Amino acid sequence: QLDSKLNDLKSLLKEIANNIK
Amino acid sequence: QLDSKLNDLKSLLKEIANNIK
Repeated sequence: QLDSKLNDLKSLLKEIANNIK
Repeated sequence: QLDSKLNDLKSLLKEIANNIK
Protein backbone atom coordinates (compact mmCIF):
# COMPACT_ATOMS: atom_id res chain seq x y z
CA GLN A 1 0.00 0.00 0.00
CA LEU A 2 2.80 2.44 0.82
CA ASP A 3 4.58 1.66 -2.45
CA SER A 4 1.32 2.21 -4.33
CA LYS A 5 0.83 5.51 -2.50
CA LEU A 6 4.31 6.66 -3.54
CA ASN A 7 3.53 5.55 -7.09
CA ASP A 8 0.30 7.58 -6.98
CA LEU A 9 2.20 10.64 -5.77
CA LYS A 10 4.67 10.24 -8.63
CA SER A 11 1.93 9.72 -11.22
CA LEU A 12 -0.45 12.50 -10.18
CA LEU A 13 2.23 15.13 -10.91
CA LYS A 14 3.20 13.65 -14.29
CA GLU A 15 0.29 15.31 -16.11
CA ILE A 16 1.20 18.85 -15.02
CA ALA A 17 4.09 18.96 -17.48
CA ASN A 18 1.78 18.89 -20.50
CA ASN A 19 -0.52 21.27 -18.64
CA ILE A 20 2.45 23.64 -18.39
CA LYS A 21 2.96 23.52 -22.17
CA GLN B 1 10.28 -4.88 -9.18
CA LEU B 2 8.16 -2.30 -7.35
CA ASP B 3 11.25 -0.28 -6.42
CA SER B 4 12.40 -0.39 -10.05
CA LYS B 5 8.94 0.74 -11.16
CA LEU B 6 9.08 3.72 -8.79
CA ASN B 7 12.58 4.48 -10.08
CA ASP B 8 11.25 4.37 -13.65
CA LEU B 9 8.44 6.75 -12.73
CA LYS B 10 10.97 9.15 -11.20
CA SER B 11 13.33 8.90 -14.18
CA LEU B 12 10.80 9.22 -17.01
CA LEU B 13 9.81 12.70 -15.80
CA LYS B 14 13.40 13.92 -15.35
CA GLU B 15 13.82 14.72 -19.06
CA ILE B 16 10.81 17.06 -19.23
CA ALA B 17 12.73 19.79 -17.39
CA ASN B 18 15.15 20.29 -20.27
CA ASN B 19 12.22 19.92 -22.66
CA ILE B 20 10.60 22.83 -20.82
CA LYS B 21 13.68 25.01 -21.38
